[PDB]
Amino acid sequence: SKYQVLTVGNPNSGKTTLFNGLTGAKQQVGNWAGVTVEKKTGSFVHAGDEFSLTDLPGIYALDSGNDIDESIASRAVLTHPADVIINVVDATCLERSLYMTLQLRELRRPMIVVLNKMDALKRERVHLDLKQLEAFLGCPVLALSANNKEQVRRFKEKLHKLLVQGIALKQIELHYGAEFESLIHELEPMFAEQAVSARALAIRALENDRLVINGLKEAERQNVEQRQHECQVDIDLLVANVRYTYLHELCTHVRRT
Ligand SMILES: Nc1nc2c(ncn2[C@@H]2O[C@H](COP(=O)(O)OP(=O)(O)O)[C@@H](O)[C@H]2O)c(=O)[nH]1
Repeated sequence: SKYQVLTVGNPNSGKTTLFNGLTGAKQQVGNWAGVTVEKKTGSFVHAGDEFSLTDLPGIYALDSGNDIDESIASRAVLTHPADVIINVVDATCLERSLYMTLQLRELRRPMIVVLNKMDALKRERVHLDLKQLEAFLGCPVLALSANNKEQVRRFKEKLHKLLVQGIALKQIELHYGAEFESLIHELEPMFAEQAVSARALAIRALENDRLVINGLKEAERQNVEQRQHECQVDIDLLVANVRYTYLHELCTHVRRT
């Protein structure tokens, strides 16, 4: 079998180190289609199957129509083939890193969260309840130190097994309030029959994600910008408050000193 993998995370998560650990010398650098941003790909073989990896440039959030990397990441997460998205997270910086994790989880594409730098976490005497973390995120969570070649080889076994099983998702109970949820419900029908959850596309449209908006006909686009004006409060602040509230609750149940 040939499996397609996308790797994504904040800058300084250890993504390059993990990528190198997985692929070694079998890496290439080219360009993302349409632009001049470098595109890194790699591969490895494990137990007879091929794993084709595409790295995404490090970003802290998906595109929200503000102000190139965020646009490339949004494009790939919405439209690039992948049997699984690997979200690399710095375990010592959970509240900030898991912001993009929640945006990725809303898409409902198969994904796993890799908590990196568990060795750095141990030095701080912090313990993470990984079963609780899996419960809050609704996707598999694997923990490691990507600077450890043995843990990366074990990760390959676990990743291969998950890909063969198929990844079981429980979608996140993120509720944005009666008002915003009514706007989501209003837009969802125009985003049906797409490769990604219609709910997630409606939220991204309201967040003004350029990859979503750019594909809309003028009348669709007008309907989106109308529902944006219907929101009594600032959408970017609204969705951040909802996401960071959830993450505060997550960290209270997962993180112990
Ligand atoms: N303590 C620790 N540091 C790590 C680990 N993986 C990466 N790092 C360090 O994190 C920093 C950034 O790693 P890098 O792979 O370049 O991050 P990237 O920007 O996400 O690609 C580097 O100093 C790495 O050596 C790990 O498992 N444990």
